[PDB]
Formats: sequence, C-alpha cells, structure tokens
Amino acid sequence: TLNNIVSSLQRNGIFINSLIAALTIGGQQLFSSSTFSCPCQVGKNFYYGSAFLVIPALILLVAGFALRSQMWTITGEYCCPLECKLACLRFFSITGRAVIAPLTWLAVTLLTGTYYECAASEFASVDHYPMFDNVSASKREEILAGFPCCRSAPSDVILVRDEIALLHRYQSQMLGWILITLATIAALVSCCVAKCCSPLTSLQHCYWTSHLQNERELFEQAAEQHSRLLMMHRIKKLFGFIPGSEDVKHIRIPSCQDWKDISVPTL
Amino acid sequence: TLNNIVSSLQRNGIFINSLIAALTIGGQQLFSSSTFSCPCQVGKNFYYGSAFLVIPALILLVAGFALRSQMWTITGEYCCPLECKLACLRFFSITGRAVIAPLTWLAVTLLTGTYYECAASEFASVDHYPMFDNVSASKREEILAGFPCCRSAPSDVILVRDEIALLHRYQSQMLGWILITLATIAALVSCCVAKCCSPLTSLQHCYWTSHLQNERELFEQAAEQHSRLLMMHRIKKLFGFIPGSEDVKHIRIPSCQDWKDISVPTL
Amino acid sequence: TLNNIVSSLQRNGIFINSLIAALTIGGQQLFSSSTFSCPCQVGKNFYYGSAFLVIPALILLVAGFALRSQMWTITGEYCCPLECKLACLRFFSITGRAVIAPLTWLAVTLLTGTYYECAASEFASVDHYPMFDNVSASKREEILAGFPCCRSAPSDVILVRDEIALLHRYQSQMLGWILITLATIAALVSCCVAKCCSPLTSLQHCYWTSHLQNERELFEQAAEQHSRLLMMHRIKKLFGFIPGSEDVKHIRIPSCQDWKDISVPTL
Amino acid sequence: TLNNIVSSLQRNGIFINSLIAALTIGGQQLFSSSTFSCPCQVGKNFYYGSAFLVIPALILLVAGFALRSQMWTITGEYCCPLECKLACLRFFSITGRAVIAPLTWLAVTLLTGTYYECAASEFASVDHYPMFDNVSASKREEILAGFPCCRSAPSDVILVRDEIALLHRYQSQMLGWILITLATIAALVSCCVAKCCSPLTSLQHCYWTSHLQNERELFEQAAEQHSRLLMMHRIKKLFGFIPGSEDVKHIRIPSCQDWKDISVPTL
Amino acid sequence: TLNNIVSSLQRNGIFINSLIAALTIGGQQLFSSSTFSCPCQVGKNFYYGSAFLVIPALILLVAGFALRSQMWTITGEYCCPLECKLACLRFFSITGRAVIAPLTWLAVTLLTGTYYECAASEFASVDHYPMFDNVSASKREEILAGFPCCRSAPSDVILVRDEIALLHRYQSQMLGWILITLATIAALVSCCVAKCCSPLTSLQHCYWTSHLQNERELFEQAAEQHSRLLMMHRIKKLFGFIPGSEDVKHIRIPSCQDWKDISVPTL
Amino acid sequence: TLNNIVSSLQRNGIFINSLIAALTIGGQQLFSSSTFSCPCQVGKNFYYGSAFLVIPALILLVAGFALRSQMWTITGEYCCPLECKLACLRFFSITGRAVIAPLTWLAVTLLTGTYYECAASEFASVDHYPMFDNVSASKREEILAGFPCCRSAPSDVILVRDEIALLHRYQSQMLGWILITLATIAALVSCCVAKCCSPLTSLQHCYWTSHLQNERELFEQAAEQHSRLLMMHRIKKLFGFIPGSEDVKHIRIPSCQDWKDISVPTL
Amino acid sequence: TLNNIVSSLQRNGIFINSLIAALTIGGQQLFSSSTFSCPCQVGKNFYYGSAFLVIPALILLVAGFALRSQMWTITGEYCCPLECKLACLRFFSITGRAVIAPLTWLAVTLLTGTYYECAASEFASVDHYPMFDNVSASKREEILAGFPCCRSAPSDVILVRDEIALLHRYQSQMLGWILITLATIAALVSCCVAKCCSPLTSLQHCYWTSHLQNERELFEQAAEQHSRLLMMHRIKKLFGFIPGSEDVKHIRIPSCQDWKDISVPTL
Repeated sequence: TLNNIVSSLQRNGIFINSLIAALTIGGQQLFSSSTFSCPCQVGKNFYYGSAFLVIPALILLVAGFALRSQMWTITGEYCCPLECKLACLRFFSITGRAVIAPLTWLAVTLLTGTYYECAASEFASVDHYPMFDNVSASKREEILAGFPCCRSAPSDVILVRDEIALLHRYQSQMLGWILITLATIAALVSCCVAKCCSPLTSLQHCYWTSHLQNERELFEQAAEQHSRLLMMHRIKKLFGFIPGSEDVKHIRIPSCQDWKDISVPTL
Repeated sequence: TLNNIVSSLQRNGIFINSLIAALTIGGQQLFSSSTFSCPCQVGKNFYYGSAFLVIPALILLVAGFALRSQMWTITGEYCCPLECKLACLRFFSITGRAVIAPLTWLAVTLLTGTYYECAASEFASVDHYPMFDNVSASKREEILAGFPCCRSAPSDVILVRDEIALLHRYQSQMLGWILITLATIAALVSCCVAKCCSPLTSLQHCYWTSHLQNERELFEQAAEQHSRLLMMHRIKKLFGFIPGSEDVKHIRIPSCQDWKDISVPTL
Repeated sequence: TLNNIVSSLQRNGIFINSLIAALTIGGQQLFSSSTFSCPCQVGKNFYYGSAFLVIPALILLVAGFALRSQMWTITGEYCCPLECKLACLRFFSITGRAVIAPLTWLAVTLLTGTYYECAASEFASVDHYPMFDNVSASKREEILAGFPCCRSAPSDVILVRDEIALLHRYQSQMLGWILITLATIAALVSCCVAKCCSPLTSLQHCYWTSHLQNERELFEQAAEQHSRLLMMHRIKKLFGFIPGSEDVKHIRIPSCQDWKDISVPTL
Repeated sequence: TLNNIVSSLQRNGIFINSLIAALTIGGQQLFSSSTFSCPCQVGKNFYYGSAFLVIPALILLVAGFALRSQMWTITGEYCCPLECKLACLRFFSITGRAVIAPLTWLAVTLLTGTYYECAASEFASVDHYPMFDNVSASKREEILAGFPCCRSAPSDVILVRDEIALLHRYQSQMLGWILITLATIAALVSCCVAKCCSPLTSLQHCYWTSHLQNERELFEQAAEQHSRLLMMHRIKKLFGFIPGSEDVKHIRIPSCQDWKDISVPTL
Repeated sequence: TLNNIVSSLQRNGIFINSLIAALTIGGQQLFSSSTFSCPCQVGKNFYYGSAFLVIPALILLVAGFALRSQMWTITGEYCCPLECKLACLRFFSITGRAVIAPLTWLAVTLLTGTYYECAASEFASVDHYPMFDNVSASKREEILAGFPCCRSAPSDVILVRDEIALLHRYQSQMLGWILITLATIAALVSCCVAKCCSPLTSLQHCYWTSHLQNERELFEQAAEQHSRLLMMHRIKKLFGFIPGSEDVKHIRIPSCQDWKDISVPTL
Repeated sequence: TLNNIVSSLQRNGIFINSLIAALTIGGQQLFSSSTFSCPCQVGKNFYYGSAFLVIPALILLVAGFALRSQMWTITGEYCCPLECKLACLRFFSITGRAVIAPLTWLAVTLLTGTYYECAASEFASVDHYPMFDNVSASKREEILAGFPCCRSAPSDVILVRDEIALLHRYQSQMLGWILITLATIAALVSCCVAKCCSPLTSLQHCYWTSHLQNERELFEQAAEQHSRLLMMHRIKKLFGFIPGSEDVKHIRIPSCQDWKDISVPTL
Repeated sequence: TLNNIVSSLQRNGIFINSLIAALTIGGQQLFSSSTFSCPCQVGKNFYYGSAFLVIPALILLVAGFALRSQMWTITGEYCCPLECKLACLRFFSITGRAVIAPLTWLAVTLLTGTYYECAASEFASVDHYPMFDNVSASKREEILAGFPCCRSAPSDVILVRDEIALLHRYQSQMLGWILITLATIAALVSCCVAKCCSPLTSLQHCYWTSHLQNERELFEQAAEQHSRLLMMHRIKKLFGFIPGSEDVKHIRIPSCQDWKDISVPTL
C-alpha cells in the first residue's frame, strides 16, 4: 500500500513544489548563517551584496530548466501549426515547474533582509544629518561603509547607524513583497493565457499528458527488453546456452576468433 | 484497513479545513516571530504594517482559488437555465473550500495584534497629553513613531507609550472579533441562500456530487489505459513483440526508416 | 479487530461528548494564556470582557448546529401529525449533541474567573473605603480601571485591590456553578419531556434511529455505484471497452464529434 | 485473545467501580489544586465552601443515574406483583452502580480537608482566647475570616490561627471517616435486604440478568438488520439493483416522480 | 500460550495473596504520606489516631468478605449433617482469602509506627521528669500534646520529646510483631482444625472444589445460551427471520399489535 | 520453545533456591533500611534486637513448611515398614526446599551486623575503661545504651563508642560465618544419611519421584474432566441440550420444580 | 534456531566456566564493598581476616561438589578393575567443573588485597622504626592495630602506616600470583595424568561421555511416560474414561470404596 501512496504523491505537483520551496528556504538560511561577512570596503561592497542576491537565483533557474529531461527532447526537436502549440504548452509546464526555486530564493533573501543591508549600505541618502557636514567625501564613504560591518563609535553614531539600517530593512522587505505579488500575478495571467490559447479541450488535455508520460516510460522499458534479448542471443551463439537456463546439455568452448567476433557491439 | 481510513478522512471536509487552519496559524506565528521589525520612520510605517496585514491574505486567497482543478474547467466552460445554476453551486463549493486560509490568517494576525500596533502607531489621537503641547508637528511625528520601535525616555514617556500601545491592542482585538463574527454570519447566510436556490432536492445533490468526482476519476484512468494500449501496439509494430510478454519468438530488427516513423506521436 | 472497536466507539455518544469537552477546555486554556490582556481603559473594558465571555460561546453553538448534516435536511423539509413529532425528536437529538461545546466553554471561562475579573472591574461597589472619598468621579474611574491591569501603588491600594479582585473571583465562580446546575436541570427536564411526548414505544425508537442512519448510508453508496456504472457505459460507448477489463480486443478511436458529445454530463 | 479479556473485564463490575473511583479522585485533586481560593469575606465564605462540598456530589449522582439506559426504560414502564419486585431489583442494581461517584467525591474532599477549613472558618468557637475579648463583634468576624485566606500578623495570631485550622482539619477528617463507615454499613444492609426480599432463587437470578442483557443486545441488532433489508428493497425498487451485487445487468433510470416517492420514509 | 499462564496464575492463590498484600502496602504508604496531620489538641488526638489505625482495617475486612460471590449464595442458603460441614469449609476458604487485606494493613501501619505515635502521645507516663513537676495538669496536657505536632522549645524539651517518641515507636513495633506472630499461629491452628474436621479424604477435596467452580461456570454459560436461543426465536416470530442468517427470503413487516406483544419479556 | 524452557527451569531446583535466596536478601535489605531504629532505652533494647533477628526467620520457616501442598497430604496420612521410609524421604525433600529462606535471612542479617550491634549493645564488657569507673550503675547503663542510638559527647566518648561498635560488628560477622559453616555441614551430613538409609536404588528413586508428581497432576486433571462431564449431563437433563453444541433442535423450557431439583449438587 | 545455539553453548564447558568466574568476581566485589569493616582490636583481627579469606572459598567448593547430580550417584555406587577407573574419570570431570569457583574467589580476594591488609596487620615486622622503641608491648599492639582501621596521628605515623600497608599489599599480590601459577600447573599435570591413566582410547572417550549423558536423559523421560500411562490406567478404572479423550460415552460414578482404593499409590 506504500508504493501506491508514493506514486500518488509523485504525481501530485503540489508536494514537489512544497518540497522544493522548503529545501531552498533551509539552504538559504544555512548558507547565510555560515559564509556571509560584509567586506566593509569603499567600493567592493555593492558587488558582494549583488552576488549573493542574484547569482544563486540565476544558477538555480538554469539548473531547474536544464535538469528537465523533456526540455532537451523539445529543444532537439527545435534545434538543428499544431506541433508549435503543443511544444509551447510543454515548455510552459516545464517552466512552471522550474521557476519555483529562484523565486523562493529571492523572496526569502529579501524578506530576511540581511543581504540587502550589506548590498546598498553605501547609497544611503545622507543629507540631513549633523555629523556628516564637515567630513570630506572620502572619509564620508569610509565611515559609511563602516556601519554595516561594525559599530565602535559613540552613541550618536550608533543611533544614526540603527536608523539607516532600519530604513534599509524596510526597503528590502518592501521590495520582497512587491516581487512576491508581481510574480504571482504574472504566473496567474500566464496560466490564464495558456488556458486561452489551448487548441485542445478540457478533456483532451488529460489524455495528452498521460499519453506523453506513458509513451516515454513504455518505450524505455521496451527498448531495454529488446536489447536484452538480442544480447542474450549473441551470448547463446558464443557460449552455446541461455544465461537463465539450468542443466544446460551442450557447452561450446569458445575459439580464439569468436572473442574478436564479440568485440564489436553492432552499434 | 489503513487506506480505508485514509480515504474516509480525505472525503471528510472538516479534517481538511482544520489542517489548513492549523498550518496557517503555525506559519503566521513563525513568520511574525522571525522576520518582523518596525521601521519606526516618519511616513514609511503604515505601509509596512498594511503589507503584512493584507498582502498575504490576498495571496493565499488567490492561491486557494487557482489551485482547485475544477475551477479551471468551470472557467473554461465559461470563458471563450440549469447549467448556470449547477455551475454556480460548483463555484460555491470551491469558494467555501478556498476562503478558509485568508480568513484565519487575518483573524490570527489581528488577535495577536503585534502587526496592528506597528501599523497605525502614527494615527494615535494625541490631544490631551501634557508632553505633546509645546513640541512642533515634525518632532511630534518623530517621537510618536519612536514608541513602537523602542523605548529610551523617562518614565512619563514610557507611561504614555504603554497607554497608547494598550489602546491599539484593544482596537486590534476588537476588529478581529468583529471580522470573525461578520464573516461567520456571511458564510451562514450564503449557505442558506445556496440551499434556497438549489433546483435539486436533498437526495439528488449527493448523487450529483458523487457523479462529478467519479466521472473525473474514471475518465482519467480510462484515457490512461487507452493510450497505454495504443503505444503498446505501435511498439509491437516497431520491434515485433509485446513489452509484457516473455519468451518472444520473433524479434524484428528495426530499420533506418522506422525510427523516423516513430518520431511523431500522432497527436 | 481495530475497526470493530473504532465503530463501537463512534456509535458511543459518551466518547464524542467527552472528546468535545476536553478539546474545548484545552483550547480555552491556550487561548486565554496566549492572547488576553486587560485594556485598563475608562469605558472600553466591559466590552473587552463580554466579548471573550460571550461571542465564542455563541459562535461554537452555531457551528455545532450547522455542521450537522441531518439538520440541513430537516430544515429543507421544513423550509420552502406524526411527521411533526418525529422531526421534533430529530431536532432534539441534534441539539443535545450540539449544546455541549458552548456550555463547557462558558463553564470553564467562568470557573477560571480571569475573564470576569477584567469584565466587571468597573462596576465594583466602592462605598465604604477610606481612600475613595476625596477623589472625584473621573479620577475614581481612572484608578479603578487600573487595579486589574497593573499594581504600582502603596500597600493600602494593593490591599483594597486584592480584596476587590477576590470578591469578583467569588462572584464569577458562583455564577459558573449556578450555570452548571441550572443547565443540567434543564437538560434533564428536556430529556424527560422528550420521553413523555414520544409517540413511539421504547423499542420502536431503536429501530427508527437505526433505520434513519442506515438509510442515509445505503442510499449514498447505491447512488455512487449507479452513477459509476452509467459513466462506465458512456466511456465504453466513446472508446469501445470497459475501464476494468484487460486484453480488450477492439479499440475504437474517437472522432472529432464524440468529444463534443461527451462534453455534457446529462445532468 | 484481546477482545476476550476486554469483554471479561467489561462484565467485571469491580473494574468499573475502581476506574470510576480513581477518575473521581484525580479529577477532584486537579480541580482543587487549580480553581480554589478562599473568599475571606464576612458572610460570603460558608456558601463558597458548601458549594464545592455539595454541588458536585449531587451533580455527579444525577449524572450517574440518568446516564444509565435501562433506568429510562424502567421509568417509562412506570411513568404515564412480580413485575414490581423485578423492577425494584433492577433499580437497585442501577443505584449500586451510580452511587459510587458522589460518595468517593465527598470522601476525598473531606479527607483532604482543604474545603472544610474554608467552609466553616467563621463558626470557630472563640471563647477562651486572650486577644478576642476587647475586639467588637464586627472586627472579630473581620479578623476571623482573615485567618484562612492569609496570615500577616504577629506570632500569637499565627499561633491561634494554626490551632483553629488544625481543629477544623480534625473535624473534617472525623466527618469523612464517619461518612465512609455509615455509607458502607448502609450499602451492606441494603444488599442484605435485597437478598432477603428476592422472590427468585440464587440460580434464577443469573439467568434473569443474562436474559435482560442479551435481550436488549439481540433486539437492537435484529431491528438494525431488518430495517437495512427494507431500505435495500426500496432502493432496488428505485434504481433497479442491489447495492451489494456486482455486474448488475439492468439499470433503471429514475423518473421525476420516484424521487418524490422516496422522500417519505414510511415511518 | 499467554492465556494458559494467565489461567495458571489465576488459579494460584499465592499470587493473588501477594498482589493484595503489595497493593495494601503501597496504598497505606501513599495514604499516610498524603493526608495525615496530628491534631495536637487536648482531647481530640486519641480518636484521630484510632480512626486511621482501626477503621480502614474493618472496612477492608468487610469489603473482602462481601465482595466474594460464593459467600452470598452460602448465606442465602442459610438465611430465610454433611451440608453443614461443607458450608463450613466453604466459609473457611472465603475467610482465608479475605483476611489478608486488613491484617497486612494493620501490620504495616504498626511497623511504620507513625500512626501510633500520634495515637497515644497523651497517655505518656510522665512521672520522673524534671520539668513536669511544677506545671499544673491542664498546661501539662497542653505541652504534652504539643510534642508530636511540633517542636519549638529549648533543648531539654526536645530531648524529653525524642525520648518519649522513641519509647512510643518501640511500643508500636512490639505490638506489630506480636500481632503478626499471634495471627500466623491462629491461621495455622485454624487450617489444622479444618484438616481435622474434614469428613472428606485428601483426594475427594480436590474433586469437590473443582466441581463447585466448574458447576458455577457451566451453569452461567448454559443459561446465557438458552436465553439467547429463546430471544432469537421470539425475534423470528416478530420479524420473520434469524438474526444470524443471510439472504433471508421472507421479511414479515410487523403490525401495530406485535410491538405491544414484544413489550413483555415473559419473566 | 518458550514453555519448554519454562518447564525445564521449573524442574531445576537450583533456580528456585537461587530465586528464594535473592528475594530474601533484597527484602531484608529494604526492611532494614526502611523500618529500623534503635530504642536506646535501658531495658527495652535486647528485645528490639532479638525480635528482628529471630522472629522473621521462624515465620519464614513455618511459611516454607506449610505452603508445600504435599506436606499436608503426608501429615493427613500420618494424623488421625516401607511406607514409613518413603514418607521420611518425602518429608526430607520438603524440608530441604523450605529451610533455604530462614537460613539466608539469618545469614544476611548477621553479616550486615546492624541488627546485632543494636541487639547486644548493653552486654558490652566495660571493665578496663577510664571514664566508666566513677559513674554509678544506673547512669552507666544510661550512657551505654546511648552509644548505638546517637553520638553527642566529646572525642574520648566517641572513641570508646567506635571501639565497642567495631567489637560487636566483629562478633556478629563471626557468628554469621559459624552459622553458615555449621549449617552447610549439617545439610551435607543429612543428605548423606538420606542416601545411606534409602531402601531404593539409585534408579528407582527417579522413577518414584516422577511417579508421585505425575500421579498428582493426572488425578487432578481427570477429576476435573469427570466432574465437567457430569455437570454437563445434568445441564442437558435440565435445559435439553449440550452447552457446546450448535443448532440445537429441541429446547426444553424448565419448570418450577426442576429449579429446586438442581439446587443440590449431589455432593 | 535459538534453542540450537542454546544447547550448543550449554554443551560448551568454556562458557559455563567463564560465567561462573564472572559471577564470583562480581559477587566478591559487591560483598567486599558492602559488608567489610576492620575490627581494629588487639586480638580479634586476624580471625576477622581469615574468615573472609578462607570460609567462602571452602563453602563454595563444597557447594560446587555436592550440587553435581552425578557425584551423588557415584558416591552411592561407592557408599554402602575397569569400573574403578571409569569412576575415577567421572570424579575427575566433576572436580574439574567444581574447583573453578573457590579458586577464582581466592584469586580475586588476594589480588584486590583489601582483605589481606586487615588480616595480618598485627604481624607487621616493626623492628627498625624510630617511634616504636620507647612504647611498651601492649600500647604497641594497640597502635599497630589502629593503622588499618583509621589514621588520626601526625605525618610520621601516617608515613609509617602507608609504608606498612604498601608492604602488605605487595605480599598479598605476590601470594595471589603464586597461587594462580601453582594452581594452573597442578590442573595441567592432573589433566596430563588423567590422559595417561585412561584405559580408553581417544575415540571411545567421546562415545562413553555421550552414552552416560544420553542414558540419564532417556531413562528419566521413559520412566516419566511409563508412570503417566500407569496412572492413566488407574484413572480409567476409577472414573471410566481416558483423561485425554473427548465425547466419552460411559461415565462410571465412583463408589465410597473406590476412593479408599485409590488412596494408596502402589509404591
């Protein structure tokens, strides 16, 4: 009764998407808590932020796209009427499966906000503060990059530091919520347009999807069994019996030529 | 005896609604305890409150609506007499399943009250207080946004701060209870009107629901098996045997054209 | 032997009532310990008490009534001689099942007494106290609402505060016990009058209840199987075989019209 | 072998009485330790004691009486020679089962003694004490109600307080033991008179009890099966087949009148 | 193989006596450690001791006697030659089973000695002590009852207190050992006289005991089955079939008179 | 395979003797550690020691003798040539089983030595000590009984106290070892004389023991089955069928006389 | 597969000897750590040491000899050519099994050394020490017995005490190792002489041992079954049937003489 429920869950896309999202959340938390430290330099900070903010998202998106077996077959059919639309729907389903990972990565890394604070701690708009009028531009940048990395100065400095950090946390969380809402709306409208442009009815779609999946599975299994039978026949021609039988009555000792004969696999 | 009870619970809507409510309660608690921090700015506070108060509720409502498979089929039947009423009842059942999540999210986030305090800590009606008469409007806003974010001032300030915070907690909990009562009354009257406008009797309704569910399930399974048989026949035409049989007597080696023949799936 | 005892307990109403009472007790305890805080305002206290005291009880009562499937069928039979009395007995049984939850909620929330103290801490009869003679009415209310919320004053104030709080606890527990006794007496006399007005004998009652339950169950199951057979026949007319059979000899490919034919479910 | 021992224990009245007594002991302990606090008022103390001392006992006795199914049938036979005596013995057995709960509640709540101290802490006979001669009657009551609720005065006061409390504990435990002994003697003499007035011999009694129990059980089961068969026949008249059969050859589609036909249950 | 050993132990009287003794020891320990406190009054002490010392023993003895089913049948045979002696031996066996509980209660409560110290702390023979010569009789009793309840006086008082308490502990343990020895000797001589006056030989006794037990068991079971068959026949006369059969061909609908017919159980 | 080893161990006398010895050791340890306290009186000490030293040993010996079923049959054969010797050997085997418990009790209670110190702490030979010359006889006894009970005096007193206590511990352990050796020698010589006076050979002894045990077991079982058959026949004469049969065709309703007929058990 | 390995281990003498040695080691450790205390007297020390050193060893040796069943049969064959040698080999095997326990007891109690220090702490050769020249002989013994029991004197005394104690520990461990080596050599030479004087070859020995063991086992079992059959036949003569049969057709009621007939067991 186990494998029944296993296959039932494997079919259920909701479980797969939930698992992917949870794994990405946990991985981001561990990654952030382990190997993150602000450079607190004059110009090498924004890059250190944008790297962790962007690069893993793009990488995970490319990984979610390329790791899908059907995508390679579709591209090969495309690389050097109705088929165009069916390929479009297949690509759409694959994209819907793949996009989940980078979106949740971006969402969590913006809602936590610890990357964005270290990302844009230099673009802080400092124009109406009492301590930042006499200082020159260079020392201003020097002391501005300092706040995220560490706090060592008197109370007025730590006050303006907490204010700037809280402002940046607000900006980060607002950007995260905007991204979530815009992305969900885009996904909804994309599913809507996919339903609108579908040349198939509501019932033919189920038959088509089941047909594709079962087609792949059965063709794999049948090709396997066919090659197995062919190799079994070549083995019987070499040695003189079937690998599965028992009490074989004839055992043909191989000659020095038949070894060379079996060297090639007939492609 | 396990799968019996599994299916019995899956049919039972009470269990599904209870699970959804509990999951939303736990998720809201963790979300609030992890990634919430008051901006304590002059104008960027009310938005920070309203975002967490509203946006997740709308998002979860849209998710509960779109994730229902039958809703897509109904909309496709509608998108480009009796059928109208039956579609109305189906939409009603789907809505009844979906609305549970955002309602419980709103309820919990208002009864806890920690979001509402940070949401409307600037609209506090300060007119009869001894320390807020001499201060100008700008510094008044500055010191009013300060109370939710932190407390650093002498005892009179912390006293008025606790009073204002308690007032806002009272307002939040009152709004939450009003929402709960109004929503339950609305749901009750909606179920009443659904019972009133139903053209079917009390017994035909059970037959109709069972018919719809079983219809979907059996059509899926039958289409699957039919496509499986068709692909098995094409495989037998290619290779020369059945993928399930054993001790096949004829093995037809494929030619360079039949591979191109099997390239297309006949749609 | 498991499902035997499962059904035996499910029939046993005592277990269901005990489970409901225990769940309500636990839920009330957690709810009180988590999200309760006295407003300690001048006029917005009694409402804060009465809300938690009353609204959940009414809500749970309505939920226990509407969630009973048979109640909807009875109301539909009533909404637009012997049948009247039988419907009265059915309604009585449903009411007996439903009333348990709000009654135990009220009982526990009065015996704990923490809601009632905060509910009527302003109606405290203060007429023979040494410190409440010189103070004006407004400041009197101000300092009276203060005692439940917090204690910050010298020992005489905390003494009168403890005395008033203990008085209110006594009142709460007395009201709770009166409610318990009156409610049990009412339930007993209602069961007595139900036994008195029953036109059926002692033995016909058992047969009638078993008849109703079994009737509902068998009609559901039979309608399910009938619709299953009908849909199976339509599927055989479409595709050309039975979804359960194996080694089907004829496979009728569907035409572009029969898909439109199967679009309607014949209601 | 499990259900064998389950039924063997269920028959054994000793186990049921032991379980009831243990549950009441635990419930009383928790109830006392959780929601008990002396009013320490001038006149509202004796009632607060007598409530917890008496009301739960009466309530549990009424619950143990009414919850017995056979008692309702006997009363219905009585409500509007040998039968009188047999009904008397049945009532006696039911009373013997029911009385256990309130008796053990009273016993435990008197032996613990914490309720009785707070119950009659005002009737304390204070006539030969050095500090209670000059004080007026009102202040005497005021300071006498104080001792159970709290101790805040010098050592002579706490000495007389401990003496009075110990005296009341002695009185409580003596009353408890007297109640236990008198109640057991009454139960013994009642069983003796039941054995004396029994018109049946020692062996006919066993046959009679087994007859009553088995009669109820078999009549319930048979009425259930009979109604099941009748409803199955009406279902076959409606739809055209048996709900349990498979591969039904005729399926009669229902008409718009037969639905109205099945609306009534023939009572 | 489980139920084999279960019945083998149930037959073994040694296990039952050991279990009873252990349960009484544990119950006495808990009872003493929980609800015991010396009154330390002038005249209300000896009763407080004698109650716990005696009353539970008598109560448990009466309970061990009356709870034995065979004792009721024997008394009924006696209440309004060889039979006299056989009834005497049956009564003897029942008494031997019953006496174990109160004897072990008395033994443990005397060997622990904490009840006896508080029981006779007033009869202490104080005649050769230096501090008890000048004090009057009333104050002498007052200070003598004080020692068991509490110790608050200088070292000479606590010295004489420890001496008196140790003397009383010695007396208690001596009384306990005397009771144990005398009781075992009495039990031995009673078994001896039972063996002497037995008119049956050594082998007939085993047959007689097995006969009595098996007689009771088989008569119970047979009466049960007989009444079951009779009620099944009346049910077949009412409804028209057997409650155990399947695919009953005739179903007789009951009339309004046969319900009244089945109202009486034929006694 | 379990019950095989169970019976194999039950036959093995070594296991039974080991279990008895271990149980007595544990019981003595707990008994000593729980309820032992020196009286430290002038004349009521030696008795307090000798009681715990002797009485439990005698009690356990009598219990080990009387609890043996075969001993009662042998005594009955004796109470009002070869048979004499066989009865002597049976009595010898029973004595060998029984003596183990009191011997190990005495051994452990002497080797631990804590009872003997308190037993003979007054007979201490005090003749060559510096502090015991001036003191009178009465005060000498008073201060001598004091040492075991407590130590409160200066260092010379505690020195002589430790010396006397160590001397008594030495005496106790020496007595224990002498008892062990003498008892084992006596047991060995008794087994030797039993082997010498046996009129049976080495092989007839095994047959005789197996014969006795199997005789008792089979006679018990056969008498049980015989009485069961007889009671079954009387039941068939009363009711008209066999308690084990099913689908009995004749059911004889009993008359008012046959109940009186079955009242007597035919002895 | 369990009982296979159980019997395989039971045959393996190495396991039995290892278990005996381990049990004796653990028992000695517990015994020493629990009930050992130096007398520290003038003449009652050496005996206190020699008792624990010797008596348990002799006792365990006698127990290991007498508890062997075959030893009793051999002695009975001896008590009032080839047989002499075979009896010698049997006695040798029994001795080899038995000697293990006292040898390991002695070994462990000497290697631990705590008994020997207290055994010969008076024979300490004190002739070249600075503090033992002026003191008389009596006080010399007094202060010499003191060192093992306790240390209370200045540093020179504790120095000579540690030196003497270490010397005695060395002596003890040397004696232990000498005992181990001498005993193993003796056991080896005894096995050698047993192999030398054996009149049987290497193969006949295995057959002889297996013959003896199997002989005892089969004769026991056969005598048991034979006596069982004989008693079954006497039971059939008394009652009239077989205790194992079912549905016995004739049941012979016993008469008053046949009970006397069965009173004797025919020896």
